[PDB]
Amino acid sequence: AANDNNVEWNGLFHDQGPLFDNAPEPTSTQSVTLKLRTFKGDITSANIKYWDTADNAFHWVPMVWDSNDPTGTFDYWKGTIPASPSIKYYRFQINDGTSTAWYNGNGPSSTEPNADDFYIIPNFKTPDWLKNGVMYQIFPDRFYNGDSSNDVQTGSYTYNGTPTEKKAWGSSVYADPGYDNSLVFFGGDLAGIDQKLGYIKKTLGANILYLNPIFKAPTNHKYDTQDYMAVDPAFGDNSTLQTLINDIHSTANGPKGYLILDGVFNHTGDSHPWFDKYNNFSSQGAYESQSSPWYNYYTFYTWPDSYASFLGFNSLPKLNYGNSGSAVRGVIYNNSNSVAKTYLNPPYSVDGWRLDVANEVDANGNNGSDVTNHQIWSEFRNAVKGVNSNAAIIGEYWGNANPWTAQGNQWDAATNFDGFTQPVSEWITGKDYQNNSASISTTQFDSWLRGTRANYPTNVQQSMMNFLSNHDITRFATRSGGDLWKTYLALIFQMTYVGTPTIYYGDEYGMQGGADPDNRRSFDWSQATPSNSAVALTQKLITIRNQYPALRTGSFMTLITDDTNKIYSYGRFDNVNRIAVVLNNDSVSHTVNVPVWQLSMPNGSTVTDKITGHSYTVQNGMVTVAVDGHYGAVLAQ
Ligand SMILES: [Ca+2]
Ligand SMILES: [Ca+2]
Ligand SMILES: [Ca+2]
Repeated sequence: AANDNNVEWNGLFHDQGPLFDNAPEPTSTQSVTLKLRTFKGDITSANIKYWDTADNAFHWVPMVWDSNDPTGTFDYWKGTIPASPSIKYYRFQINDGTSTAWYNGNGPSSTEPNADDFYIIPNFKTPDWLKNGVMYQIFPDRFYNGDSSNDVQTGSYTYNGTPTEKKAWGSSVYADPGYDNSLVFFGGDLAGIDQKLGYIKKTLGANILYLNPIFKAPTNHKYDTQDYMAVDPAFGDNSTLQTLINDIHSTANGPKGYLILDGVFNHTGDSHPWFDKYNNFSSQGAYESQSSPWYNYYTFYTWPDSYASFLGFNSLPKLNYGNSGSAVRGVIYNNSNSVAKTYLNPPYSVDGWRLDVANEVDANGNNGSDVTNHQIWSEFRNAVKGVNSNAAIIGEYWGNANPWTAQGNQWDAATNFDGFTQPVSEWITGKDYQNNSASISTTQFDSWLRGTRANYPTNVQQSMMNFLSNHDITRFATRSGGDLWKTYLALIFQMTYVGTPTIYYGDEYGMQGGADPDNRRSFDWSQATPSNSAVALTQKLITIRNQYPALRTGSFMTLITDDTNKIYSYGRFDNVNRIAVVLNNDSVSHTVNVPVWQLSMPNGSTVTDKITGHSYTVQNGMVTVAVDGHYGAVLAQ
């Protein structure tokens, strides 16, 4: 490069990883020093342009040359945004004589962008264990039956007229005639999770457990809460939960573990005593009496039979959050004995909440995504973080969750349907996550990923819950048509991408399943061994991620987007390590010249492919690696 009236886009880089930003989670008193990479000698001037929410105006910080990289290929220019409490957004203007380029969260642009600026959110922290962890999601009825004495039997009880049905382990999940899919039980429980912690924490190596709902409720899914303050008897009692938590937290059985519970706060079940539609309690619920102590916890259009409910399901009456200081806000999060605080305080001390349909939570029967919804989650954050600043808050939302994350006042992160599950599904399987036809190329995949990362502050990106499948979509292995190699590829991407890798129980061995309820099959402990190739790969990949901070909190740089050969390569890198991931999404093998010079891997240095164990030497800026179809290499130094 030279001063030639031309900014060379391929040399440009910035993100908020360690090489480029000295304070990615600054306080009010920490200034933010930013570095912008260019090719050596490429430019004449560069400027940081930042919007300051303190004065609703743009501010200009000229950059200065700072240094070269060790290979002598690049310059770094630097400038500092001053310390203050205010949220700020920034982009770069980059000039080489008569050539100008702009650069922000969406990368380079010839014209000045008006969206996707980088974020500075003073005093906003997401928990570092969440950024650095690997999560395992368990739907508790279907994982392991550690105690047969608590099992729901066929006809143990009835709910809204229908008796319960028990199934043998391994059998089909669908309800036989006279029964209901929501009242089918296999007997999985908290004792079972506890007894299989070795598998989770050592055989795989995941350090975060996320459970679907575990509180008293009549269904197998337990989103229709009857008692938030009791573990459902089928799963155990509150002492069983305490034991499970102690064993998760223990460092004597593997790494220190964390537990995230499913917080179902938009609605209760119709059998909750506050509502009590079937008269299961001597108290008078809102359905039973307009003088009920809890009458104003719900919203009636025509009392008693027409009320606000989740997706119009009469079994899920919607909670009325009212105004600040309301009794409902009290019982859910403000009170010390609230649902949220009870489990965060001793003697439970759980590590976070996954917020079910969190966008819907509101007052007056409204459907959220509004001022009141956001106010509620701001209060919720204060409540949660006041008890435990390292308790995680992850909201369920299927789109761009910017409105609940990018002011640093609400969630730490969200369920990454839009930025992970969907684009991974369409790239690898040619299906959307509901198993309908929707395919994207590699260039499209890369673009989709970048634009969705740019929706979020960096700490939030790093804390996103990144799952291949979950309890509300079709299984990845069904979308893949049973091709185990498509799972291998998906796992390698998952374990080296930005955000918390989250394994939906059984995805690590290739479990199949269509729509709900078929995405909740029981777990096979024989198929759950290193003899299954996907399980062995998962263990290896978790070990790799845990070895390299660059994979969890490093920069992300696209290296190759090859639509001909279906090769995607990207780098993860920080001050210590440089890692080039090379993915082959074709059905045939390809030999790839990986441009590791882009990560400043020096000529003559070596990398190891952590997938196979083979070593390679860097020559003329390149590493040449052969990659099987639907597979990948993780070239680390
Ligand atoms: Ca130039
Ligand atoms: Ca059981
Ligand atoms: Ca009653």
